[PDB]
Amino acid sequence: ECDTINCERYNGQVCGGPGRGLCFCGKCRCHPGFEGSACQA
Repeated sequence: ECDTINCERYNGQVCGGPGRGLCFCGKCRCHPGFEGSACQA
């Protein structure tokens, strides 16, 4: 909705689950200490 991009799913959720990282306007605002394919690791 904000950009020509959309939540990056790491497995079965989206962005390594919001608990670790949230997907957003063409991005994903994760917390310090996360990476993975999105924000799971």
